[PDB]
Amino acid sequence: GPGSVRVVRGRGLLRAVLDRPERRNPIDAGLLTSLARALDQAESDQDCRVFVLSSTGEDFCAGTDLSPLPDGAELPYWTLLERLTRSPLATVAVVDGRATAGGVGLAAACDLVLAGERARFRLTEVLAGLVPAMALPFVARRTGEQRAFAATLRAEEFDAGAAHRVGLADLAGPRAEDLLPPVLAGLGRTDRSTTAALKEYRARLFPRDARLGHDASRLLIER
Amino acid sequence: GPGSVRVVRGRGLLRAVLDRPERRNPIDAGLLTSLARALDQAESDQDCRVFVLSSTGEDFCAGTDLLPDGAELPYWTLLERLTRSPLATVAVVDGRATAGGVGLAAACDLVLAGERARFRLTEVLAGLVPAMALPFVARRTGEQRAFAATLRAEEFDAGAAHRVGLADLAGPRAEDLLPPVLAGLGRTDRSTTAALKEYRARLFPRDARLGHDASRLLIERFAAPGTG
Amino acid sequence: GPGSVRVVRGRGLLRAVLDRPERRNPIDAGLLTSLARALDQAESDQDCRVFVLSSTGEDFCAGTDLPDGAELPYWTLLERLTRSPLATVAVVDGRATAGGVGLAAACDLVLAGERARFRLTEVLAGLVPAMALPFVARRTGEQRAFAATLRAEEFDAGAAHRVGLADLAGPRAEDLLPPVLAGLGRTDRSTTAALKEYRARLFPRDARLGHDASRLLIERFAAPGTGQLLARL
Ligand SMILES: [Cl-]
Ligand SMILES: [Cl-]
Ligand SMILES: [Cl-]
Repeated sequence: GPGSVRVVRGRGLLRAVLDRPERRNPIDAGLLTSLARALDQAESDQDCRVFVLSSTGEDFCAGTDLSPLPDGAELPYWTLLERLTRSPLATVAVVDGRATAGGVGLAAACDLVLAGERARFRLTEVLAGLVPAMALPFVARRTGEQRAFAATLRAEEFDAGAAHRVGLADLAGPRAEDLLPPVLAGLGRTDRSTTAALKEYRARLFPRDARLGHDASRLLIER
Repeated sequence: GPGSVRVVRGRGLLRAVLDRPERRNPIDAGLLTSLARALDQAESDQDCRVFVLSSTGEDFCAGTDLLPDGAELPYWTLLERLTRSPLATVAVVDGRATAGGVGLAAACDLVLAGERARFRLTEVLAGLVPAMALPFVARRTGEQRAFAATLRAEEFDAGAAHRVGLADLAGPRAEDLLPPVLAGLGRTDRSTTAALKEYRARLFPRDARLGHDASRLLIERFAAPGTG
Repeated sequence: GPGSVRVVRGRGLLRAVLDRPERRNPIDAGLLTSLARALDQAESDQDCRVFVLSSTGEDFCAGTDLPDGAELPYWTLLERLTRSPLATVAVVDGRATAGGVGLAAACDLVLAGERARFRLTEVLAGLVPAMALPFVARRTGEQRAFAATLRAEEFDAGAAHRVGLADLAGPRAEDLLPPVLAGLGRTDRSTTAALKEYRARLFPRDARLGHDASRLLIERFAAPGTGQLLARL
């Protein structure tokens, strides 16, 4: 039926829209492949400055679609989250629905998270006997270690205001999509060279160790 | 009475109660040994999932009434155990936590704070650096608020503690916040909680020399002339 | 002509006043040298316990108008404000722009009055504020420091207090100082210096960061795009 992701080109921007609302926009190999290709297309256009991740229906992203790992290897979900943090593009998540489990990590790995009245964020992994090890670093770099780990242990649900007050969302309002035009106007005041250097410097100051992607991937598989 | 800790066994849980309300529940070698033994008892029971630290009277814990290379003081070893235990560790704070009493709560996975909860590091007023407690406070509040609160001997009520991350939950009474927290913890298991706490240590580690360095800094400032 | 810094001595304290209000208190080689000399003077006096950085007019500090391992003077000064045995206190009752934000953020305590504004404007000129960012992020956390940089976000006193950029906020930063000094009088220079040393033990900056941060600012000023964005401003 419909492809996992619909791509829309704009002025200096590429939008990837999660486009399976009837399945609650879950993460399958197809979604991860399509989002990577979309970021590749955006990065391959030297005039592109911004990558916008948005969605459809009641669910922004519901996490793994349930319908051995070599020493040193990492799973594709980890790789995609690291790319959203390391892209020369400004990455912007427009959250106007429920982000559940791996869907939280997907939003959190973006440079800016915009949350509307329908936004909800909840890591449900401990209820399935899992540690959300791949998502956690991307949440903890926003919320700090205590709120990320306590929210995991409690499967805490954040609405838009709660997400904004803990740093999981950068901006909050009635509708995330209506927050986007002023964000794009502001990003148009800088350039891709500058945004790239800024995100590379964030990795210099707040690095993730070389073994973490493997260790996080292995912990998710081991359980 | 003289017994620093009373142990209450429960359904999938062990409670350690600081049980010297008239002495204001001070930290002495006896309290630290009794808490370590209670955590040993809880961990040895394979059906135990939760360790609850609670107290009595106006004071949750008033702290202490005022080294070989590589060695760590028992206070350091106990706080590190509360962060690394396979049990979910829960502090129920319905009174004043002062000096080392702050670190004892802060080292727990979840801090519940009631209307009478207060948190204050008073060490700089005695010429001390609270070096052993600070890593467990900063892992909750972040570095700036931990260090600024230490320099200013800042007092936090339950609301202020909740806003800065020192408390995870706040309400009229910390003990009344416990039943829903335990119901929530029942949806996971000890295997998962242990793995989550081990991953927190993987992602946000304390280096292997820190317990010794922190222990030394407290001992060396008891000795400083300005301190007495 | 005009001295960038006016020094005022008090009991237990030395106050460095940025004293060029009609120039908006800009960062130049002279300001950085003068502040380093003031800090030397303050540290040399064994009865000095507090170094107070305060300013004049509408701007606290408007900001600015490599051999291997070398650090720029701005980096050296910010690091000194974090390593000084003195309690370092920024009194912000005006606009802190660009490098001005890092100068406040490197103090142990930031006091913000109603007129305080903090804004990293560097990305609008094609720059990364690499030397100030570690001193901002050690207060706000990485996400708010980097997002505020990407958006050139302006913080008022309330916003700065909520995110940890300011430790204290009130009507006037200058009037939050006497209660802060009364509190600091309950401890001593020995204890303050040991606490700041322990912050460096718990939350260190690696040995190459100052050089890497200094180099990134020099690289960005040389980017072809930088002159065109300055032209835009
Ligand atoms: Cl995960
Ligand atoms: Cl201590
Ligand atoms: Cl800078």
